[PDB]
Amino acid sequence: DTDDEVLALITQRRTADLAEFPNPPWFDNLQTWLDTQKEDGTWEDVIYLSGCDARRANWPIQEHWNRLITFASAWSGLNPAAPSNWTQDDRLLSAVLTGMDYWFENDYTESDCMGQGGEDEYNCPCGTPGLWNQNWYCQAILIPQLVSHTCLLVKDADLSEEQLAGCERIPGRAYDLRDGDYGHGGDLTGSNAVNVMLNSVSLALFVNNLTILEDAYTRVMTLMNFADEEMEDGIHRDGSFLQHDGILYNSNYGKDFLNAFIQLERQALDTEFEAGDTTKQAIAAQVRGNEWMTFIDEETRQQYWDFNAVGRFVSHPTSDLQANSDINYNLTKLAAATANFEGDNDVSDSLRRLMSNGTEKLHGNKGYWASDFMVHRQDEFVVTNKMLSTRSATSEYVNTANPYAYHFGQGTLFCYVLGNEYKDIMGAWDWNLVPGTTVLLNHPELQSSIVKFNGKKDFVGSVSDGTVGLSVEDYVDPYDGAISYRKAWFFAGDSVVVITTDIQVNSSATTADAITVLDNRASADGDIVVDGKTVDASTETSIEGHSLIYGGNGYLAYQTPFNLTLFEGNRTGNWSAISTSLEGETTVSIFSAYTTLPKDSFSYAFFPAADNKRLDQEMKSPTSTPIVQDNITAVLSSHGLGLVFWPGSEGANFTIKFAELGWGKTGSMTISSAQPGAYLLRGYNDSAKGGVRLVATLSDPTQKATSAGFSLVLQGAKVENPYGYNDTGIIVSNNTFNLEVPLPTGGMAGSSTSYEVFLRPS
Ligand SMILES: *[C@@H]1O[C@H](CO)[C@@H](O)[C@H](O)[C@H]1NC(C)=O
Ligand SMILES: *[C@@H]1O[C@H](CO)[C@@H](O)[C@H](O)[C@H]1NC(C)=O
Ligand SMILES: *[C@@H]1O[C@H](CO)[C@@H](O)[C@H](O)[C@H]1NC(C)=O
Repeated sequence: DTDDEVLALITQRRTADLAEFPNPPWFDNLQTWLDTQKEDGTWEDVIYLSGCDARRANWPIQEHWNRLITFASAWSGLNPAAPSNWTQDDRLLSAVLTGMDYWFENDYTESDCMGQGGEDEYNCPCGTPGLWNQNWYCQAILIPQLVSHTCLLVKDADLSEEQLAGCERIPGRAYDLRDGDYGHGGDLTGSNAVNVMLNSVSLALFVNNLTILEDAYTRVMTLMNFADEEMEDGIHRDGSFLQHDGILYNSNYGKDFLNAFIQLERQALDTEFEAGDTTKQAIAAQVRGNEWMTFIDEETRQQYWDFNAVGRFVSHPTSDLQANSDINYNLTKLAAATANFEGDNDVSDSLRRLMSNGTEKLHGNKGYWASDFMVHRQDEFVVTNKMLSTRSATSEYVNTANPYAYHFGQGTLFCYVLGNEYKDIMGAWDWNLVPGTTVLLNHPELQSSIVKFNGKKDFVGSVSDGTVGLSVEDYVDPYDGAISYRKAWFFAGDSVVVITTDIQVNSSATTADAITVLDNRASADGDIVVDGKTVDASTETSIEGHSLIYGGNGYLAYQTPFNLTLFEGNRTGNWSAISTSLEGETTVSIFSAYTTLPKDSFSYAFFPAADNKRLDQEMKSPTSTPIVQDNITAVLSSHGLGLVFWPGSEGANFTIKFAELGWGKTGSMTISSAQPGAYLLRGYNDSAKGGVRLVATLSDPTQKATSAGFSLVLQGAKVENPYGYNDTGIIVSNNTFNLEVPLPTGGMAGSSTSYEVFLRPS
């Protein structure tokens, strides 16, 4: 056996791995499924419709292969959940062989049944004999996958020549068409190509062909490399997985990519097929990006995906076991696949925090530039925010699922303190009140035809330094332009300052009120509190106030008070009217609050996981101060200074005294930028050197500028370079510090970069 030892090792590993396909509950029906099998291999209670009579989606004939794979898993003795007395039992082997015979004998013969099946223009019209389906997916992926599993599980049994012919024919017909046309499928890309190559890996291990294995592994590892174009589907360098033109989708498509990588990497360890360096870098990036999208159910310890990375599955309940039901990948197998990861690729800490089941939480602030996404986490809450630019989309209406998701991705603000705030409330949900979004009330009329849209502006990004974050969104309504504004979020500590400026409402199209939705969650224990007064919102009630407290979260209004519209109680919706689900109707208790906005601008602050004492201290001593001024938005807080130069602010100035920041008793600072951009200014008081250590963070939201023009003008202070390097475009004089730096390009367009200087009170 020359060099087939690598093939045999990979075969052993994959055969032990493919034995895990059957659900552990399926092993109970071994005796029943064996006894109720007919003499021709079929079963009575299984639907064997083929051709133009079968069900296009979820072909019921696959139950046959499910039972065959269960038999084979029990027979091989590789699945630990199977009773040991069925190991090497000839009854299961004979049953599997008879089922394989039944399927192979009724295999179709016209190649046009692969994809264009049922089309009269091609050579497989309705009535052509054979086991095929009008759905191209059945002949390309599904049936080949099941066949590959069954054949690989019984590779060592004495198989007839017809059985081997079928085991090589059924997946080979799809593998031979890899660089060709699949009829309705056309060119297979991404998930379909990965599934085809995975089934081809199974086939190559069956027929003992190393060339097919080389080709399939090369193709798969190439498909999982970095995507560096705007909206380009794939793993980006920020850690986000895009699909369907900028729709964040780390929870479904990227999930399948990561599962395929886990499988292939664990199976091909220590061979000439283990992933290279580029693939491991991309996999580490995706693993880290997934961890920041994962929150915990504090009661059940089950981990989920954030509702901004789920897309159309938000309209499905968790019982349907879709992308929104779980993370849906084995953390132990992911740890085993990424053990050999070294250097900057090491993701051992991510896996440690994931498998800890909430005992180690993720602490910091992260900003995704390629998807306009930002996450702020403590050990006490998880806050997410997706924005809408020319490089992302809202949602999508696919396969009758998700028709009222127009407002998603248009400036959402989700909060996870318990882990069940938004669990399966989408049934009775009011889809016009998406938490965080600033929309016109019940505009437009939500329906299936109005769902997916791309942003119209480019100045939508985020700046962060790992601890504090500032996201910006030059927003315009994409469906009709009935509402436009500029909104920013400042993430620092347990507080989120939200400054909505430059509110525009096209009153010719509609006259609805411009509102900002604070939250739309499930009922939590406690009472609604407005200015310290309990409010009964069993019926939809309006009220004004400066503070709102419910479910452990606080909402503080600056200057102009709120104009709230509150509701708490049962709503009713139909799961089968928003998706293909069969759950029917649902009745859940929902608390929903949204304020009516003033005409020009409105600012407020959000304090998750806070109590009355924190909010009282804050209202009596605000640690933050929103500042709106001449196309510039600024946030003065104890943790630093957020600063937004919106488009049209070339040559403006923002002047702030050192005493307002807490740096020095005297002295001011005049800030000016050459081109629009987002900036962070954090100061640290140094008593030893007698001065202030300033850290300046910057980025480009448009992802189209190559250089920056940061300029500071100090009064009563002196700038001193600590490292003494002008290598970063730093111009240090007596009292002036200009920063001309090259911005990141390619896949890093829109990422942040920080620099240091030292100030001395003159
Ligand atoms: C042997 O297999 C049969 C068939 O399902 C099962 O009823 C029986 O419990 C098994 N015995 C043991 C010891 O697992
Ligand atoms: C392996 O597959 C390739 C591609 O179909 C083929 O060219 C080659 O002859 C095969 N090798 C063997 C030993 O069957
Ligand atoms: C991973 O798979 C093993 C074996 O089937 C199982 O015991 C374990 O619970 C799985 N882990 C998760 C997180 O599902």
